[PDB]
Amino acid sequence: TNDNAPKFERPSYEAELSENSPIGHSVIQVKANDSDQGANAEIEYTFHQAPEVVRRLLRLDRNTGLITVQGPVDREDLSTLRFSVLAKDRGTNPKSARAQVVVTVKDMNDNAPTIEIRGIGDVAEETAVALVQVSDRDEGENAAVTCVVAGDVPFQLRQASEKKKYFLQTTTPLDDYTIEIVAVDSGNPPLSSTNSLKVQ
Ligand SMILES: [Ca+2]
Ligand SMILES: [Ca+2]
Ligand SMILES: [Ca+2]
Ligand SMILES: [Ca+2]
Repeated sequence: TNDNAPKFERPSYEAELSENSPIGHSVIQVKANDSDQGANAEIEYTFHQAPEVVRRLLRLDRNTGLITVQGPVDREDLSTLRFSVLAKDRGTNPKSARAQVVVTVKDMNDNAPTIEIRGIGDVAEETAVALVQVSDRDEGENAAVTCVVAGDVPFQLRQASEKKKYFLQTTTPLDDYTIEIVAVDSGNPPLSSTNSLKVQ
């Protein structure tokens, strides 16, 4: 008869996993142990109680305790996957044991900075003429954006001090102009977008 509980090799498991990992990719391996012999020591791993998301993104091998990728991890959609692995042997009285598991989703530079523009209408030098707002959905460096007017044109950007906002203003006056704004991450590889604009 079934004398022992299964026992995880660790009460709790931490893990890092970069978003957009390929399907099939190994995430982590869990192991439990039964001092017993026979079926009374034959462990199945299962997480039927795990959140829909976890079950949607991850596959847990019933026999080995290998968690591998089966869906699209988006750090931008969900940044941490926390759940619990159940291990029970095959006694007819099947003694169980439970280990909790945390996967922190690592950021990838998968998001090009976005730049939204609205106008304000001799004209004075240093005069604000548009509102430019810039935002990158990524994290840290991958969202450290650099924004500049492409060309040689008598306009430049100036920050509304410390979603980043900027005044597109005047560098000298006169008395009509197309103006291209350029945005670039400080992540590797960096991504980039532009937005044209006709002064009004
Ligand atoms: Ca047992
Ligand atoms: Ca993403
Ligand atoms: Ca990202
Ligand atoms: Ca980015």
